[PDB]
Amino acid sequence: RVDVSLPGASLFSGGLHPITLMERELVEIFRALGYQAVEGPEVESEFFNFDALNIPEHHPARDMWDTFWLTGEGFRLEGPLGEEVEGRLLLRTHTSPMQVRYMVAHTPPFRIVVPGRVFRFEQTDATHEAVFHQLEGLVVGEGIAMAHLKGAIYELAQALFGPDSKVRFQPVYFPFVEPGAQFAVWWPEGGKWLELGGAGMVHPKVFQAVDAYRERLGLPPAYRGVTGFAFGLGVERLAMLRYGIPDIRYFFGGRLKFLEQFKGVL
Amino acid sequence: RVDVSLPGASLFSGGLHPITLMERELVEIFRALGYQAVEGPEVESEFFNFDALNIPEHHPARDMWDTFWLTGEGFRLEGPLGEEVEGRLLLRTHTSPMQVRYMVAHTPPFRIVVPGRVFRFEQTDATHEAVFHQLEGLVVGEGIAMAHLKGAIYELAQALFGPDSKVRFQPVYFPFVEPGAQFAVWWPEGGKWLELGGAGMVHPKVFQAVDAYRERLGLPPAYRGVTGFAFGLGVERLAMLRYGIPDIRYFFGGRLKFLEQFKGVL
Ligand SMILES: N[C@@H](Cc1ccc(Cl)cc1)C(=O)O
Ligand SMILES: N[C@@H](Cc1ccc(Cl)cc1)C(=O)O
Repeated sequence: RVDVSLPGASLFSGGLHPITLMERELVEIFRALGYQAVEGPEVESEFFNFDALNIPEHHPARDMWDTFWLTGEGFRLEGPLGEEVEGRLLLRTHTSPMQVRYMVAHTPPFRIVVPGRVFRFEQTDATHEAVFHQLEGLVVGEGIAMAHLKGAIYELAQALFGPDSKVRFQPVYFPFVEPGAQFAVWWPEGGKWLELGGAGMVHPKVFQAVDAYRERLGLPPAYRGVTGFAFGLGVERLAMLRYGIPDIRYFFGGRLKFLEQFKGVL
Repeated sequence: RVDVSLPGASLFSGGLHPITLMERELVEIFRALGYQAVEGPEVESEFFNFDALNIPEHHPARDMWDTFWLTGEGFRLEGPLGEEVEGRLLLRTHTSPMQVRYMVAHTPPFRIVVPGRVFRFEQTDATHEAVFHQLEGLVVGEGIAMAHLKGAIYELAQALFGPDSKVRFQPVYFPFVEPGAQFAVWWPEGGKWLELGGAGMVHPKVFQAVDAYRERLGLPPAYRGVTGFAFGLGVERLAMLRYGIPDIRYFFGGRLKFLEQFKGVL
């Protein structure tokens, strides 16, 4: 005889962070489309974070990213081909620099998605962080057109919001793409357009930067006769909409009563 | 003071079965190519396992599968659209019947991969089982050609054996495909051609079977103007080659000293 309705050994039950779940789902969505996930370093060179992406200093466009500038020596920032690069250190303001690193280290055609923690000097409120996550996308190859960028996002939406979802593209500006664009997806439930991220056809100058850096490293040009599209989307804003989180500050808050709430989710 | 090199609480450490790992890897390989995994029932109707696939009785081709015939009443075998079908019960001799079930329940274009336990009345030796696993593939859609079947397998190989791998196709016979084929992949390490599975362009009569069954269920024809390819490969033979298992009988042997050996693997 035993009271079988009696509690059992208190073995701990784990869980994954909301961002991990969201990032995972996103990565799966694109894996099904032939994209592979790779990461980049959080501490970057001004060259990779800005210059290589067609974003020079004193440029009005560089104001789109409030940079955290770093200092200190003894630190070894390593480049794409493992080599020891230089440049003013800073915390990457977006995952974009990674599409330059990847391109100098591989050859087209290819599909990549790169998730990552990004940093920006900004005031932390209920829907704004200085430390958040993005998910970049980059598909390069001969004959790649903007019709493909639009199809990718269409697929992203369907996968994220169902058959009654739909995408919308509006021209927007980014120094690393041309044509450039911002896209929104239709959220049937909340019944409204969510501005998800920006995108566009990789910029001529970005390809040139890649090949120039390649030469300097002894590699042969690989992006002379190919085109490609890239995109980037904020993760928290989407995780919040999706998991119904009211305050973006929770993610990095570390509160268990909060985190524990996502054990179930997948 | 504590002897920190002293054993800790003996919390149990789990593990996954070799077939699960192999099946998983296979499913991932194809997910990246846009395939989605679905399953079918182990107990089947002669109609789905044979007739629907262009394999009639007393046919010399039906001898390619030694069937386990079942008996007993009260059992409810459910069809594709959840309805209660009939026919002589048997243990499926391959996963193929599932490509008929899926097709009457959905519309093209699409990509599916269906893993599954199959049964065949055969003598169990070191490299032969009566109970094993297959992985079917079926890609239907307007304009689908044999050039695509060949590309899929090419991708399968690369993903399974590296850049120095290569595929080979030879004409072979199957009542449910035409052209029909058998394919082998080059295994650089062991340096030899491994005959992996059969494939081919879905047979006209299979599409007709699907649409006929659809009508009988009130659904409209969906496979009149589309073509498609399918393939099927034995899982154990591949898991063995891959994990270096000497005896196929181990998988269903249930021996822990055996299973425990795969905890690490992924
Ligand atoms: N990473 C950019 C978003 C982006 C725009 C365009 C492209 Cl093509 C890719 C990403 C940002 O931080 O605003
Ligand atoms: N399922 C078949 C193998 C197969 C052959 C051809 C195709 Cl198209 C698909 C699968 C068998 O059990 O032998």
